[PDB]
Amino acid sequence: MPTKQQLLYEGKAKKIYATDEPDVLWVEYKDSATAFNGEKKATIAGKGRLNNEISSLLFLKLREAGIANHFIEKLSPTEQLVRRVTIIPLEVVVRNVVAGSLAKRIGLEEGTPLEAPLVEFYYKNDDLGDPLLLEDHIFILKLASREEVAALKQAALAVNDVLRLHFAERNVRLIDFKLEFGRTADGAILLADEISPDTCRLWDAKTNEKLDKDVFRRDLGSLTDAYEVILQRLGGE
Amino acid sequence: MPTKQQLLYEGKAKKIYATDEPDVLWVEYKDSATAFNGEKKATIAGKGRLNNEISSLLFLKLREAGIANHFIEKLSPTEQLVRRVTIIPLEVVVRNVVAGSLAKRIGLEEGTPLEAPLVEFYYKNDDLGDPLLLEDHIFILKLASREEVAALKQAALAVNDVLRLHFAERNVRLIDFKLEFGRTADGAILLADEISPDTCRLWDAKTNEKLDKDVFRRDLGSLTDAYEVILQRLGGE
Ligand SMILES: Nc1ncnc2c1ncn2[C@@H]1O[C@H](COP(=O)(O)OP(=O)(O)O)[C@@H](O)[C@H]1O
Ligand SMILES: Nc1ncnc2c1ncn2[C@@H]1O[C@H](COP(=O)(O)OP(=O)(O)O)[C@@H](O)[C@H]1O
Ligand SMILES: [Mg+2]
Ligand SMILES: [Mg+2]
Repeated sequence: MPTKQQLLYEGKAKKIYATDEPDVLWVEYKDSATAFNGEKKATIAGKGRLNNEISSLLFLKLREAGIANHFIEKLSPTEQLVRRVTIIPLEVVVRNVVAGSLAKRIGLEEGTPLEAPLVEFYYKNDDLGDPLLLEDHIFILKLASREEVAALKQAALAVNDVLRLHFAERNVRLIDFKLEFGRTADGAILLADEISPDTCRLWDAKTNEKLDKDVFRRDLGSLTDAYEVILQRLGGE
Repeated sequence: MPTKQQLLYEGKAKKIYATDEPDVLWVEYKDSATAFNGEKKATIAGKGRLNNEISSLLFLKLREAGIANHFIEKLSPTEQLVRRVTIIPLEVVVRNVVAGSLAKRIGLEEGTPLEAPLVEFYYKNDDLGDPLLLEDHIFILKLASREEVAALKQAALAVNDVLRLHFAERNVRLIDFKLEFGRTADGAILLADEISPDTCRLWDAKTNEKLDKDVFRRDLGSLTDAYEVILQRLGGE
């Protein structure tokens, strides 16, 4: 029962519309794919639906698990309603295994194990290439307080506990993932954006087949065929 | 470690080979589909793998739940090892909802509910069209004793309890299914044969989409695409 109103913002993957309710937003997932800081792009038919549906499922699982988030309800195969927040410009990354950009940064082979989950912070500024930030840099930038950063790390690790187990029970290894959080008018914080194969590195527990955006980044095959596997492992739409 | 030996029997869906172990059989699932008492047939690439993998998963779930069965271990994407039994010539059917042949028999629309699961016995004799049998007919034929029939009913309902729930947790409605049981040398009975979309009627809980052999019977689309959904809902191979 909102209704989609004027467009407020259009990013690389989704369109953000305002609704008749001031603190409710209408999110539309596009059938667009991007990689390598936007250097690689393409239209992927059906991608928006897959990510909207998967994101819906994962946020609902988080809600059931007691993890605060902005997801309100799914609206269509490609759209969903969420709580409006003012995003803290940080990409909060959790890595359970060494892979992707981290593997490249330290020169280690993907799959290298970690003693415990690693939390990394990246500046959400595409013009700057979303550079890695030391926590001290966050305070220099005044992006968040020391207590907020500590809370974000705790929140991200809580998300990891829930999702890592959820995926493992479904024969999927949650290698790493990226989260975004936002502030409410009263200063409260809620997990926001998206949680999908675009934002999570997922390997099949048996074959180690890649079922995430790496499929597009490295041209490993059909991106939607891979994402469909995840959707069904999660129980379907 | 048994090794595949001579072919003992080839049915309409699988090939049964003997192994170096007298009480162990080697089952190979074929890429063939049949319907309407063998009146409709076709080769379906990949079907054998899907049924072998799904059957493996379901028998393993049954084993975990404490339900005795002949499944030993999966051998390849299309083959599996099982305990040899002498099959009781009965197709034990459990129906949770009215559909398929039952809907046709009583002239009711598919989907009509039942107060409790219904157990039906069919004579496993394709030359006779696998006719429905009253329990009294079973005794006339001397196929099984009254105590065995009672035990088979209990066993089938126990399988329904476990599988109905397992599928429901994965957004799949187990509409009905057919089982086969066999006797060991000492008179013990084990659930045998197969448990797959070929032998189970499965509807998606949300869309009621048919994800079983009805897809082939009624030409509703790709049979393997439908079966793949079930495989992934169950956690993948
Ligand atoms: N609940 C929310 N309230 C306000 N902004 C949000 C919320 N969740 C996500 N966003 C923002 O909406 C955008 C999502 O689109 P994309 O993810 O397509 O944008 P980018 O392309 O990330 O800017 C991001 O800028 C993200 O920070
Ligand atoms: N564990 C088992 N031991 C011996 N026979 C079995 C066992 N499980 C199934 N069978 C039989 O093997 C055959 C399976 O192939 P299909 O299912 O292709 O045969 P039909 O085509 O049903 O005879 C059936 O006749 C079935 O009754
Ligand atoms: Mg984004
Ligand atoms: Mg058979």
